[PDB]
Amino acid sequence: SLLPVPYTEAASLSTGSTVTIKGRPLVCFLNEPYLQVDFHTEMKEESDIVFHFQVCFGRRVVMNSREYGAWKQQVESKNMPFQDGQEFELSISVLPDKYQVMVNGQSSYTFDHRIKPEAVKMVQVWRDISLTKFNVSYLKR
Ligand SMILES: CCN1C(=O)C=CC1=O
Ligand SMILES: CCN1C(=O)C=CC1=O
Repeated sequence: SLLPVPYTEAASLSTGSTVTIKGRPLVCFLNEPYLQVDFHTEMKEESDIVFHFQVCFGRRVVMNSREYGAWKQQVESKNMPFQDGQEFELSISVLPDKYQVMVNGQSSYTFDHRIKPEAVKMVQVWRDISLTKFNVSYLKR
């Protein structure tokens, strides 16, 4: 809807930062839509990825990093709090030791830092969703 997808926004993250995304799947879970959020080290899409979050709605969630052009060890979770045909609010918080991902207010996934959050310069949100809101909190030093 409101925001274009793929959506790209230059960003800076540090401990205490929060990335909030509000959106909705474009098709029924039965047709398996995806959602992907990538934290890049450069403004270019072929750059390394500090945190890659991919949701196969109704199936699994996969998380990884791409360092020096190579994907590393994948982490998969079968935890699936997303609701079929519903709007969702995804919140990603930067803790000192890891990212904590909340879905509609409930802790659902965590991912220990492999590269310092300070290396992030861009965030891209894409795949089968409409995006109504995207916000990065620049509250802390
Ligand atoms: C929850 C029922 N539903 C779907 O499965 C896709 C759109 C919708 O409203
Ligand atoms: C290499 C494995 N992988 C992909 O191909 C996309 C995300 C991921 O972890």
